[PDB]
Amino acid sequence: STGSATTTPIDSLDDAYITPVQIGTPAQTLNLDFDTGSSDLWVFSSETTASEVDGQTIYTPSKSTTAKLLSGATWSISYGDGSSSSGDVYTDTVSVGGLTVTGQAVESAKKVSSSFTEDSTIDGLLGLAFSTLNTVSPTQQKTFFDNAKASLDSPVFTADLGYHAPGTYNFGFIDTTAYTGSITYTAVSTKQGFWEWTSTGYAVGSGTFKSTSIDGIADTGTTLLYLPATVVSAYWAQVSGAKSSSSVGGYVFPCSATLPSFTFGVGSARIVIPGDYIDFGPISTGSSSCFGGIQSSAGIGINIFGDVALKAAFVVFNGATTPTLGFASK
Repeated sequence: STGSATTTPIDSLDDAYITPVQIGTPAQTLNLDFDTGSSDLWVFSSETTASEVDGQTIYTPSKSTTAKLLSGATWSISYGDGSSSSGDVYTDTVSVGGLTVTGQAVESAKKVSSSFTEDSTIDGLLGLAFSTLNTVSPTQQKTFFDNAKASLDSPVFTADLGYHAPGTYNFGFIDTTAYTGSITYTAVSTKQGFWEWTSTGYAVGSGTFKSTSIDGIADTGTTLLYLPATVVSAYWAQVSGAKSSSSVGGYVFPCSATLPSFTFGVGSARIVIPGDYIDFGPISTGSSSCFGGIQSSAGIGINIFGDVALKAAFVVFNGATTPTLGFASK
């Protein structure tokens, strides 16, 4: 089998991407944030504290003839950005772009933190990291990809995120028309439960390539590119007036600037992030200080190849017996 679904930016800055997901019988369609940095499929629901729902579409398990309470199971998760959610668990039928899994764990939120409530466009998350990170207790549950894998034509999914435009998540096949040149594959460590790999270096604009190993995660659920402070300083030094602001929480730059590109290495291959991808707009409405899309990972404890990086590439998440990652230009 295969599946194919369009993923759409939630706003004009590409702050995140939503993909429609069918849950239950009859189908209840929710728009979920596909997150290769976590491993829980959770949704706003009929059980969510009423004051914590503000415009989201909810899953109502009592209206699904295929929903079954997973007795005794609870979940609770906290994300790198400080947000969190928790609740109980059902199993139900879940389909993405024509690909169907029966008996998928659907984690129903009883509580969500403020940033989720405040974002009316995201109805929940669909985790695509390794199932070892799944938070369900006392019986850990599998991700949608893990449940689907054996049935897929090839044990892979691909992320093709757009810049200020829709893109595609495919399951079970590689669309050879969606990229240019060849796909360069690189090793993955699953020891922390992430799609963790090592970039071979970087360049700033038309500058010379610096060969250096940068360990990090391919994370569709993180907006920006978080890299070591040395790398980030070298980038922003090429933008007149750019500076790190403690009060804002990162590098800012004059909105009047033209940003240079940023290149990252994948083996001997190179992915170029155009400068415009690195502009995240005014820090507050009407400001002429703009927020940068490349930020320091210092104090996160890990480098993160988030959407800013991933959207410049066609990315293969290869779930073969030994997982690997593939990157192509597009």
